[PDB]
Amino acid sequence: KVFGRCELAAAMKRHGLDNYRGYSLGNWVCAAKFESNFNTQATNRNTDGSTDYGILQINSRWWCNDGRTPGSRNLCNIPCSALLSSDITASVNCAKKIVSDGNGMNAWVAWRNRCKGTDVQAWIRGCRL
Ligand SMILES: [Cl-]
Ligand SMILES: [Cl-]
Ligand SMILES: [Cl-]
Ligand code: NA
Repeated sequence: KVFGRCELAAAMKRHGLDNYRGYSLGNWVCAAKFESNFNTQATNRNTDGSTDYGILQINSRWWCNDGRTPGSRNLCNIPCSALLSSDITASVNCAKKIVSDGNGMNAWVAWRNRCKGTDVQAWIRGCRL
């Protein structure tokens, strides 16, 4: 599923990401835009053989099991395929664990390089929330 901007904002808000660990909703929408272009089915292979999955591009090296990343962990205790569902519950719940692990949203390279320090509120502007 390819989400609309305000559509995703609403879903993220309902699932409790607004101001989660101090990150306003605009940050999460901005991250999703540049990580996946709002596409739940997005995948990208990394150099070390790991793969990033879903609307927030969560990495199989640490966070989920795809059965082809030897020596990796599964800290969200889920199959990576679950991160590709039209239902973003699994991605959000796993994202909550990631952002809590000490490094905040710097875990998402696209957020650091394209969202951090910008007017992120613009990403939920006009949305009925
Ligand atoms: Cl915001
Ligand atoms: Cl594996
Ligand atoms: Cl933080
Ligand atoms: Na893994």
